[PDB]
Amino acid sequence: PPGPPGPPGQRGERGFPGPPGPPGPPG
Amino acid sequence: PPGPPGPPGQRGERGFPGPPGPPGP
Amino acid sequence: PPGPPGPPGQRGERGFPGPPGPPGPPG
Repeated sequence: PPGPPGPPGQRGERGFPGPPGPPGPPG
Repeated sequence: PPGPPGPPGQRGERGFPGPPGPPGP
Repeated sequence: PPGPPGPPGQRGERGFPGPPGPPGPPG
């Protein structure tokens, strides 16, 4: 018979960091 | 015969927050 | 006997990009 199904793939790499935050409050 | 390929891996974890924004005008 | 185990799954896709950072410092 056909062999067992292969093991599940590894979890992908972590996503990239997000964009810079909103500009600070005007003094 | 060999088994079929395993399922694709889960999507990676979401990235970390970005850096603090630029200083006030 | 049953065949050899299947190939491993492909590694997952990269995660989604992160959220925006905190708001900037004041003036």
